[PDB]
Amino acid sequence: PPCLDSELTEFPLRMRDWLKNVLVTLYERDEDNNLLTEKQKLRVKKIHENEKRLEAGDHPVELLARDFEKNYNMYIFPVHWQFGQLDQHPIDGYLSHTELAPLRAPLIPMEHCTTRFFETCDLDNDKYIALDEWAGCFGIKQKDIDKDLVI
Ligand SMILES: [Ca+2]
Ligand SMILES: [Ca+2]
Ligand SMILES: [Ca+2]
Repeated sequence: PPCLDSELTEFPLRMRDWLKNVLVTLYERDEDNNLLTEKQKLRVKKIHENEKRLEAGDHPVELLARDFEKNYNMYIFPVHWQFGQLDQHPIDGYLSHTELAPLRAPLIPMEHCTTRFFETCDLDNDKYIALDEWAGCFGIKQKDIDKDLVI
């Protein structure tokens, strides 16, 4: 199904919240780093223990927007971690259309908007998504982009 502009506007808010929450479940499911490496796990623990963390639930988009404003800091790692997970074939700091396939799966919220959203983040039109085009699209500030959280 086609992706309305009205839907496209919510996509990043929905996607960002989803990443934050999926990363939290991995932290809980992990047994002896079978799911997260020690470094990644330690970063997620801080998010999981945060008293102000917005729990998963059905939240109107304006509440999601407010939490990103107030708790911007807990979204930095989730956004980077996801890029690192997809950049694999080959690992080069860019995401091709093929590497984006997992985000086009039925269980992704608004997955019919994925391709249209990414065309939007591709500022230089090379059909690949660089880390900075990725982070920027998800609202991460320029000063917070850090290739080291992608490892
Ligand atoms: Ca790549
Ligand atoms: Ca879906
Ligand atoms: Ca590009």
